[PDB]
Amino acid sequence: KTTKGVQLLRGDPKKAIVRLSIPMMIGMSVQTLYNLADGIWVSGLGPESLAAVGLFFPVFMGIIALAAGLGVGTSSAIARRIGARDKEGADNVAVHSLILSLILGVTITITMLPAIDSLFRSMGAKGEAVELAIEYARVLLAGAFIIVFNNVGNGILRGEGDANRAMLAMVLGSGLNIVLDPIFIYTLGFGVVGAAYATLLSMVVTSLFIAYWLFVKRDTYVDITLRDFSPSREILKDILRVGLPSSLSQLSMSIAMFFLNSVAITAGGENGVAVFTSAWRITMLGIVPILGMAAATTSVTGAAYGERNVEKLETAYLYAIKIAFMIELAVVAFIMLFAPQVAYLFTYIKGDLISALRTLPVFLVLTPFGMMTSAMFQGIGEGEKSLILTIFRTLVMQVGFAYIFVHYTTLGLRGVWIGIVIGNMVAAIVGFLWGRMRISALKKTSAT
Repeated sequence: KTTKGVQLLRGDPKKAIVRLSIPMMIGMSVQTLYNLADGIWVSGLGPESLAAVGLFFPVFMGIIALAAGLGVGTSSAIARRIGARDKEGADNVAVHSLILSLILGVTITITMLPAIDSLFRSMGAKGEAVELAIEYARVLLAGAFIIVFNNVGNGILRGEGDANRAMLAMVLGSGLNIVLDPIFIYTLGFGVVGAAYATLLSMVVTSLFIAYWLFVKRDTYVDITLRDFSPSREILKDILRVGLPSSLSQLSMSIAMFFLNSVAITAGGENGVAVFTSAWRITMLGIVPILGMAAATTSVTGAAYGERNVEKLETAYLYAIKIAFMIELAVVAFIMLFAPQVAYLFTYIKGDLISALRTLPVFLVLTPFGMMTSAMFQGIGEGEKSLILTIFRTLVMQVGFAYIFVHYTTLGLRGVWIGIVIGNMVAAIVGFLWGRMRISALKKTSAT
């Protein structure tokens, strides 16, 4: 008893990684565009309304981080079981994750709703700015469960190679919102709150497609039942050992971003911040083609770990590095060459931005070596290693090397670029060296 997705995981790893890359990426990224579309749609109401939608953005990404954290812990745990032919173990991870989604989502709602007012005022919102932002935040915080269920049900689909279905449901919600937004905001006059209800409604639609697949159609590989449900401490530890370190990695990067922005103010000021902001978003676009491949790699290395197949696993992740490396060489060449054209497009602080695009994106050619190693760590079930590596990349060597450059050096805001490049390049080398050690150990365990 199998499916098209299950055969994919148990088949050639290269075929699986390449086939999964696109839907993996899209099915895990379109969610980010809710806040973007809501903000653009309400801008016709004035800069006040645009600012209210955007104040919620880091709160919103934090919830995604936790939802998506549980998602990968779930997906990577199912993938291993399918590779292991542990049918009952996979059915069990899926039910455990669904109960966790209800617990985590509701806990988020009842913890944020009373806290959201104090949180906004700490950012700097005062008076009416808090009021309009809260009108928006209140709707979505009370739908936090929906966001978590979507990311976990999809983690179940991606756990068995069914990325297309996970991608579909997300795309339908993300697109409905673009159409729904102006109807609620303007045609019905619900304003900023209208944008929030349009986002909440679109997310529910995503829920209903996923729920139909899991609970009504049930054409999935795994079976979802509460019949003879016995809670498993060993299953919790398997999910959480990837999921929680995944959320914390996301936290570590946000903290890193905060300290890095502080240095770019010091250098600095509003101008250095505008430049750092523009350059960092471009360089992040340059990683976009590589994100999905690192997500497939986790599912594929996972299936090979469950099969106890150490060659299939090694072949899978080394191949992902290989493909990712060739792609990033083109990306940085594109940025190196066409920098003044790209600088112009994103400033349509110009010459300072050109100088930043010819420095910053250079670490991208080493990124895959540390990124795919980290994805492999998650595949074997060892998220804490990916977490450690992440902290080392961001809180120690990224922040630490930029602070010294700007406080002990003459480079100015440029020291922030150099510190990030060096910080990222060194970590990729250490991580990749670490992954090789981990590989050699797995080859010995498998022999003995």
